Amino acid sequence: IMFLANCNIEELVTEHIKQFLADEELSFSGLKDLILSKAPIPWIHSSVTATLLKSRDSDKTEVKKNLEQQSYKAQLAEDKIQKEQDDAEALKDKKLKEVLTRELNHIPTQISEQQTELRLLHYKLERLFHSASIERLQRSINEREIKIQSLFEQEVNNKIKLNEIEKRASVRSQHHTKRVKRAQARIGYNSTGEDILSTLSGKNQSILLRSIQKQHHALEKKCSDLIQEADQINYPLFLEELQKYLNKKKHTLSSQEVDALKSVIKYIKQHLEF
Repeated sequence: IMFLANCNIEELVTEHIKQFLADEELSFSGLKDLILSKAPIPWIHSSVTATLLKSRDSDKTEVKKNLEQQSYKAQLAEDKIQKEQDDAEALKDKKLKEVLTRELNHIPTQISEQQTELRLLHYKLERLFHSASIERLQRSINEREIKIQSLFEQEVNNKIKLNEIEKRASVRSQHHTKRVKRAQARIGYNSTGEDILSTLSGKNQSILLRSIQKQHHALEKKCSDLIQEADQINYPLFLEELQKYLNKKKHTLSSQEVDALKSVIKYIKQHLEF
């Protein structure tokens, strides 16, 4: 679970004070100055501070992993969706390209056919000079010409649609390249834990980095506050524990040394200023 959020700061400082006072070789003049200092014991505040930093580091590592894992999976899912849609569009365009091309390869034949029939109609009309006979040849001619116009329009339209297919193909090819690059990054990430960012699109890297930045700043602050707290309570706790140490006799101080330290201690304790 979490360290910083679950830190009892008083219990931590106490544990570190006790560990320090486990030293049975502390000296009179050493202890005397520490009492006189009315300040955090520097050795002890250092050790509490290192513990808090390690704890902060552990928290930061953990939440980063949670957020990275969220971003990793979301991008993977996006990429699988885009792949299926690209694949489906590709199949559709493949079929369209075939029909358009099959029609295109037949249009010159149709035009030739229509033109041949149109030529015979002009020949037949020339030979009429009823009508009736004349008017219905005219209508046949008009139909042939519209048909030929339509074929020429059919041709250029199929060519445009073939071009727009090439454009959509190029886009799918680009989408694929990027997916391959992210998939390559996943090989590296899944083996070292590094380079999460190359598995994400630019927009997703952004979302990931903001969530991490917010969390890291927060934990950094929380750690600074815990250090400041531990600083505030260090000295009074040490004085309490030192008294116990001075009564337990697990130490190398003479009876006179002990009494001399108690004199300094009571001087602090009965102080008119603090």
